[PDB]
Amino acid sequence: MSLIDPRAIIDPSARLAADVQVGPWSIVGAEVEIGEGTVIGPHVVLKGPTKIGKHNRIYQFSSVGEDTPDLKYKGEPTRLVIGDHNVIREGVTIHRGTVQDRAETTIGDHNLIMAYAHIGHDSVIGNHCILVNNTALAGHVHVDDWAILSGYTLVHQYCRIGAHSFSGMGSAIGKDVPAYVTVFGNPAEARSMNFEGMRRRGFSSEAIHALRRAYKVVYRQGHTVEEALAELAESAAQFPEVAVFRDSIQSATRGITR
Amino acid sequence: MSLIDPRAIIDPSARLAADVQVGPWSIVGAEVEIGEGTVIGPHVVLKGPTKIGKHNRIYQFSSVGEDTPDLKYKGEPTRLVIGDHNVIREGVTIHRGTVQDRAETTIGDHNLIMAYAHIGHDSVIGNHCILVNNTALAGHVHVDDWAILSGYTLVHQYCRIGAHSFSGMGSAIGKDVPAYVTVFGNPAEARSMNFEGMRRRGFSSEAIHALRRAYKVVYRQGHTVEEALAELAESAAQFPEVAVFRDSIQSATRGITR
Amino acid sequence: MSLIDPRAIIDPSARLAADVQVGPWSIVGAEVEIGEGTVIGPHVVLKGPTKIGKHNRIYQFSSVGEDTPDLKYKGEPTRLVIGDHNVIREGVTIHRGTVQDRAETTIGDHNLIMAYAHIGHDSVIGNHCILVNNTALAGHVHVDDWAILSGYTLVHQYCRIGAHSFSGMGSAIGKDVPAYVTVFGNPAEARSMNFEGMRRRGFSSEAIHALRRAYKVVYRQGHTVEEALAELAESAAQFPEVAVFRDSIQSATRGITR
Ligand SMILES: Nc1nnc(CN(Cc2ccc(=O)[nH]c2)C(=O)CSc2ccccc2Cl)o1
Ligand SMILES: Nc1nnc(CN(Cc2ccc(=O)[nH]c2)C(=O)CSc2ccccc2Cl)o1
Ligand SMILES: Nc1nnc(CN(Cc2ccc(=O)[nH]c2)C(=O)CSc2ccccc2Cl)o1
Ligand SMILES: [Cl-]
Ligand SMILES: [Cl-]
Ligand SMILES: [Cl-]
Ligand SMILES: [Cl-]
Ligand SMILES: [Cl-]
Ligand SMILES: [Cl-]
Ligand SMILES: [Cl-]
Ligand SMILES: [Cl-]
Ligand SMILES: [Cl-]
Ligand SMILES: [Cl-]
Ligand SMILES: [Cl-]
Repeated sequence: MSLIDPRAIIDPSARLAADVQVGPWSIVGAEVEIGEGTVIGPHVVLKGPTKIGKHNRIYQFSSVGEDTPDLKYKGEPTRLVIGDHNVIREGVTIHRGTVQDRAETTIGDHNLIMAYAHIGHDSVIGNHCILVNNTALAGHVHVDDWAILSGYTLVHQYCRIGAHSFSGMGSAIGKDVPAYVTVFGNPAEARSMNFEGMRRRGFSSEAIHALRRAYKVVYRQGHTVEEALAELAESAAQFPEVAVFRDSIQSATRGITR
Repeated sequence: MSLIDPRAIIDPSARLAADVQVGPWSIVGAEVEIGEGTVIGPHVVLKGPTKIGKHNRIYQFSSVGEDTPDLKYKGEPTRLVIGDHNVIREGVTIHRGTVQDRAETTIGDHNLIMAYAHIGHDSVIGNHCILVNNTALAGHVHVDDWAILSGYTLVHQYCRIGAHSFSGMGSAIGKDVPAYVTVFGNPAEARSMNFEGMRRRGFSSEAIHALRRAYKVVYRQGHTVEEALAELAESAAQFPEVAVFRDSIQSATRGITR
Repeated sequence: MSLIDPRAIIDPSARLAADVQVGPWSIVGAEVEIGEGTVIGPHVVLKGPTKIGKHNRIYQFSSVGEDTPDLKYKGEPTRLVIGDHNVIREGVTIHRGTVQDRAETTIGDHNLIMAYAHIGHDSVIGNHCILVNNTALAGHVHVDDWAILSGYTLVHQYCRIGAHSFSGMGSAIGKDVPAYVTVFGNPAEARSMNFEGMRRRGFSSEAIHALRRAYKVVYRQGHTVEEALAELAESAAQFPEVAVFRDSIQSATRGITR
């Protein structure tokens, strides 16, 4: 069942651990590195400089490590990096960084990126994230761990999707989504916290209730942004889980000297 | 002159009626059955167990019969079934069922499914439906006959699109769409009935007027849901066409004992 | 370092200037003409009658010059035309015209059409336009020069996107967008003029201020449409830039005899 299909193209410069597979008609461009036990499906296109970790499954029609088309980037020799145990479904596009930001697009471990999703220049994904069909990260988007972006979720240049956060389908996210928050619609608004994926992480009930309290503070008490960050302080010493939520909201607003 | 391109891959286990064609670089995975007079374009990917009926036209970059990525499904050996005279345009994805629901994703006859559309695990399509570009059925979605989903229509797990119904472009359907109803926007709201595709079916004028009356009852009289189902009763004996509309609304709301 | 890959398929009827390149597994259907210095990536599909100008870059999974699926078109032998210095990113679909309108889909010069974008039957694109990821022109859409459609912008049959206009991401454009106007959301509303791409064109400050005045007139003074066209008259003699804006608004409303 013999590993690297002969109908596939591998650059001499590319370099692949022993038990990597490549389906037919797939291209492994120059400067592409593929870690142990990874599988490249048929009709894939890898371009470098790109570093793909161990035990990844990448499917057909996927164009992983292409240049961003954005005119900003004029071909400077930037990187893409993918961790281990990731799944990249049919037709996904992942673009390498631009020198303008950190010169690298980056994906962690255990992520599920479903069909026709896009991950633009300089975006950065943590672990156990799910990007559903046609989710699109315009560029320099940071997605912290466990986040779930429902189908056709759109995320504007530079937004931070905090951890365990959740976008509903057709969400149009123009600004940061705090840890644990559920957001919906065009343009994205906050609704609740994601109690779902909190029970899934086996959070204590005190921690859940405390996170509801925390939501209520920010949003439904109309404190200012600053006013609420202040309130949470207590809540956040008490519960590392809340801490995260305060910390998300923190480094979204620095504001100016009024 | 030559039917099945030599550059295409056909599993020994696959089985294809005499005058089937397959374009180059297309893969017909194991357990894939293709009925009389069907045409598979170039760069297609079929995976099984999948049964494709007669006189279908499937285009390039289409991944028909892949497993749903949803973690729910752990590889149990489920099915896809496609009827006759269907068209599947460029880049369509169709996923086979999960044992959790009916273990089968199902498509009827005479359907037009346009480019980059998605038909998730366990979805079920009738006949003469049109799914326009990038329409997406999250899973277990039933689309009854003649329905038209305009481009980039999104349909949440388990929703029923009643017959002759119509979604506008970028519709975000979170709940059932009754027979004949036009819905628009994010989130989808009702606007009118689809008089268009009623004239197309050559409905009697009494039947059209009766269907307007019926709409008005449900929606624009603010009867309850139950209250309206009651009203329609008369309307629905009188006109098989209305009957359908009542029947759609019926088995969307069972409610609980208050 | 010999230009047309041997694993690619070229119709004898197709015709390609000397220094054209074609990547592997790409098909150049009959009646396809490709101008000097153009590059066709791997796994592309060209179909004709199609005329592609000079120095274009077309990427993988792109299906350029296929028939529109719309049932309106019954195979009449219509055309696609693409100018020079265009970029067509991964997975783009471009459909040839229908005899019903002008029998031709048309693209000018220096345009950037990003991944998974769609350009339906009879649409018409000027120069230096950017269509971002998954932008979709349903059909007979005219996009005048310098226009920018942010990602997942949807444009209903027959709309005119005036020059330097700008749609935000997930915009759902059901009606004309005047020159220079910024529109956002579902359904698209007007917000501002696109001062951005005005500074980019090096417009005089008088011209910018005059264009703000002009916006204010149409929209924020609630003159009628006709009433405002009247006002602009002066503004529009004075400034060719305004002229454009009046002219966009003009041939969107002919109205009827009341
Ligand atoms: N609101 C809501 N609740 N459950 C869901 C499912 N889901 C998100 C999801 C979560 C986990 C997972 O594995 N897949 C999808 C979606 O994005 C629904 S929309 C969708 C799903 C699959 C394919 C394409 C689309 Cl548009 O949506
Ligand atoms: N408002 C409205 N009424 N009819 C239309 C056309 N249509 C629906 C349609 C009708 C017939 C058919 O054969 N295909 C699509 C659309 O989906 C419009 S949006 C669209 C069309 C083609 C590709 C992609 C998109 Cl976003 O738009
Ligand atoms: N409001 C706003 N202003 N600029 C933007 C960014 N932009 C447009 C853009 C403009 C020029 C260019 O070369 N690339 C992107 C977008 O399409 C944002 S959404 C996006 C971008 C790239 C891929 C996919 C998506 Cl959804 O959004
Ligand atoms: Cl709440
Ligand atoms: Cl409380
Ligand atoms: Cl009505
Ligand atoms: Cl009446
Ligand atoms: Cl009324
Ligand atoms: Cl020029
Ligand atoms: Cl110019
Ligand atoms: Cl440009
Ligand atoms: Cl014209
Ligand atoms: Cl002034
Ligand atoms: Cl004002």
